Amino acid sequence: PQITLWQRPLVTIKIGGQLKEALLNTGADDTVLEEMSLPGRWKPKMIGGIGGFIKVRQYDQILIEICGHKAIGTVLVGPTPVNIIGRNLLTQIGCTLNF
Amino acid sequence: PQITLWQRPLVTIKIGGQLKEALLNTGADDTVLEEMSLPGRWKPKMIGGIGGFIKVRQYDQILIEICGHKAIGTVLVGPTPVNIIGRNLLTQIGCTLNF
Ligand SMILES: COc1ccc(S(=O)(=O)N(CC(C)C)C[C@@H](O)[C@H](Cc2ccccc2)NC(=O)O[C@H]2CCO[C@H]3OC[C@H](O)[C@H]32)cc1
Repeated sequence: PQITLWQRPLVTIKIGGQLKEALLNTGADDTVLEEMSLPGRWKPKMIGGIGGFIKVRQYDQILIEICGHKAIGTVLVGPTPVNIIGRNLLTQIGCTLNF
Repeated sequence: PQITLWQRPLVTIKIGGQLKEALLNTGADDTVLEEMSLPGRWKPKMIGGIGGFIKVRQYDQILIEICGHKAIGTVLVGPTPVNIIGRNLLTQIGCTLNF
């Protein structure tokens, strides 16, 4: 679709067998999801935003469905206040900015 | 123009007579610029991000030129790690996410 920005650009995702809502976030290099149950290996990581830093777990080659579009990539899991789909996955679904 | 997301979507802005670079940020409701000198009056405001919160100064009705598109709106100024243009100004320049 084309999505305008008068509202938060929220979309439905499916990951780890679960349905969630997430914000399409061009301001985010990586994808960060709130605490959820994901299977498999992970790695400790620390990531920074506006107010400081958080600790997350890094899952690689995770299948995620974003507004119907499948992508496979790194997903970070941790105490983010909002589920964030970052450019690492946005490029995979062909998402662009336009004005 | 159309902007893809393989790299940070950075653009040139002009605000308060000064030239700066800023990230087009669909994940940001508001616009937040690093500490810079802006003319008139402002109001205290607290904003939350991934790792906590910061104090910013709220400037209303500020003229900003974003990649050659003029907009007038609220700009927050404070200790953000990156200049970020939020949806409040993105809607003004007609910016969309799409295909
Ligand atoms: C009240 O108004 C506002 C409230 C919160 C924000 S917010 O904290 O900045 N923010 C609000 C969201 C949290 C809902 C927008 C989000 O896109 C932010 C802007 C930002 C901030 C600092 C540095 C780079 C980019 N992206 C974000 O925090 O990124 C993290 C997580 C994802 O991967 C990384 O890539 C950049 C950064 O280093 C990492 C902005 C405005």
